[PDB]
Amino acid sequence: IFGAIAGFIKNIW
Repeated sequence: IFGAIAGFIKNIW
């Protein structure tokens, strides 16, 4: 599960 960081970082920002 590597990418949810950019998914939540982009979804949040």
